[PDB]
Amino acid sequence: PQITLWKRPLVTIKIGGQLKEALLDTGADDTVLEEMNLPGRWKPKMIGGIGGFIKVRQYDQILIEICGHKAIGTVLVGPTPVNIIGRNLLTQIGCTLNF
Amino acid sequence: PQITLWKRPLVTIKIGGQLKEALLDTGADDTVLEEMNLPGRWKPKMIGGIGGFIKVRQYDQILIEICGHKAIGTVLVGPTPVNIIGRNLLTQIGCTLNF
Ligand SMILES: CC[C@H](C)CN(C[C@@H](O)[C@H](Cc1ccccc1)NC(=O)O[C@H]1CO[C@H]2OCC[C@H]21)S(=O)(=O)c1ccc(N)cc1
Repeated sequence: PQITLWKRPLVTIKIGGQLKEALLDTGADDTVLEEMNLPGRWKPKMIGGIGGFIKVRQYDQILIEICGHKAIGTVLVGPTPVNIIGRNLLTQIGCTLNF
Repeated sequence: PQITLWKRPLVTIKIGGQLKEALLDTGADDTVLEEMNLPGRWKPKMIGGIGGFIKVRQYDQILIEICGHKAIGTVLVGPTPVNIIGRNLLTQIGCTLNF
């Protein structure tokens, strides 16, 4: 679809068999989701945003469907203010900016 | 044009007579620029993201040119690590997400 930006570009995602709402965030290199349980191994990492750095759990090769489009990639889980879909997954679903 | 998301969507902007590089960020509600000495009145504001909040100065009806596309609206100024074009101005240049 074509998404205009007069509202937050929020979409429904499916991860770990659970539905959630997430923000399509072209300013995020990485995808960061709010606290949740995901199966499989994980490793501790740090990520920085506008206000500083947070501790997150890095999950690799995670299946995640974004607005009907499938992706498999890295998902960081931690105390982010909102679920954000970053470029590592936006590229997989063929997402571009157009003006 | 069309911008893919393999790399950060950085473009040249013109503000206050200065050329800068800024991120086209669908995840940012409002434009926030690195510290600069704009004239005029302003109002304090705090904006939150990953890591917490930063204090910024809100200027209204600031003219910005983004890739030859003119816009005018709110520009926040503060200690952001990156210049960020937010939705408040991305709408004014006709920018959409497409996949
Ligand atoms: C609450 C939604 C989202 C987190 C808001 N952010 C925009 C977002 O695009 C930032 C914009 C941003 C980019 C780079 C440094 C700091 C902020 N990106 C970001 O935090 O991404 C992180 C996850 O991937 C990594 O790549 C970038 C940092 C990591 S923000 O910077 O904090 C922001 C909040 C309010 C306004 N008006 C303008 C910007």
